[PDB]
Amino acid sequence: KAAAIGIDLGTTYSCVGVFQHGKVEIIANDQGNRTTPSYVAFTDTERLIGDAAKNQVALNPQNTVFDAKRLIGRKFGDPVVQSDMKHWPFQVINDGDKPKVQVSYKGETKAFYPEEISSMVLTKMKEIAEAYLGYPVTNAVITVPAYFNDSQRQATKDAGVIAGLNVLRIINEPTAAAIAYGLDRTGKGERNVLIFDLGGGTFDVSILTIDDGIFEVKATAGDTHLGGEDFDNRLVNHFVEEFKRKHKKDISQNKRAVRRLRTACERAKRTLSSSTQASLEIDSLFEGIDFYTSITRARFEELCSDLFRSTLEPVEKALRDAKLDKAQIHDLVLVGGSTRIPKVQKLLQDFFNGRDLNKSINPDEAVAYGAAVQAAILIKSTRAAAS
Ligand SMILES: OC[C@H]1C[C@@H](Nc2ncnc3cccc(OCc4ccccc4)c23)[C@H](O)[C@@H]1O
Ligand SMILES: [Cl-]
Repeated sequence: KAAAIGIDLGTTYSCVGVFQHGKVEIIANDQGNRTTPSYVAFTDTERLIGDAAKNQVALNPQNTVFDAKRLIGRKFGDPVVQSDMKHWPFQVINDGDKPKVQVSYKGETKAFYPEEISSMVLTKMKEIAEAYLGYPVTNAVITVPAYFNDSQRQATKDAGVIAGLNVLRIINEPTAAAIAYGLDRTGKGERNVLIFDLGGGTFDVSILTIDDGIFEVKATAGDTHLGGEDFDNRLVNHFVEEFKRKHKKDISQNKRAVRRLRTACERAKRTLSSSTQASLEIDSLFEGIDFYTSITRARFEELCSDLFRSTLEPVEKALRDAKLDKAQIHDLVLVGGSTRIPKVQKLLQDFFNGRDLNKSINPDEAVAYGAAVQAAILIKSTRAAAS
């Protein structure tokens, strides 16, 4: 039979779902993870995609590519492109005003278009889904941010085609989230939805009006450089400082020690979303000194207090652009793992005067969930048109 997948092709991570037997299934990668890093590493012997690629990033920063979504469908002259480049460890070259990522692969200089890199992350998703199902899967719905332009949408589709997928539809990330919560099935009238998407490196606020199951993007706001990784950095600086206080040694200049500490802060942070305390357990952090310490939710919330506050401004702007009051938003949808942070949920909840938030579906997987729902609907429709 004709099966179809839903793929959330995220900036930092990608997720893949399939609607089957009246239920959505989010497919774990061979490593068992329900999301896969949007990383592509070129080494001296092989092309690594997903976790394997991310794991060796410290070791091979120059030829490990991430953030291709920042560059997809963009011109090389784009201001965003020019700014973003200064912060990447891999080379970006200009070809016909089209950005290309130049790396070292099997001892040779090779350049790739952003859609080529994305096509590789989509192949990993196409494969992950085929490993689960037991047969090849090509029909797919791929999601993109609502603000994405036509050039950006075509490049994402181009990546899907290169990856060997028949792209059923390119649908907006916030639309997919609403679909996941079946907000396009509440019947007649207008339904105002606000999507609060906080990722690892981007923040997106989207307001949609769903009238008779039809979706309209009323406003889009956010920070392209704000997310989970900033909270991580706040923890890193707190702990670099703590180390100095405890041992009178500055570990900041040691690339390995700060990377190992960053890794530990990202894990401690996650633990904090579900518990009051989190303990770091780093063996021989710097100069053979183990770093076994603890942090509290309260202290973490303090180290990030201003950052959490900033999320609300984008929300206020979206309300103005959409010409709506706080009371006019029917549903609040959380997307992105960072929305698991209780302070963030509390801040959003307080802003909307105690309104319950849609958070039952995993925030990390809501988009892939909605995309898998749409893929099934479209595949059925395309097939039903045939016979
Ligand atoms: O690129 C994805 C974002 C989301 C962050 N995840 C989380 N942040 C805060 N609390 C969490 C609590 C439980 C689970 C989380 O995320 C798990 C995860 C890890 C990696 C990718 C997707 C989801 C959390 C993650 O650390 C990263 O900053
Ligand atoms: Cl699975």
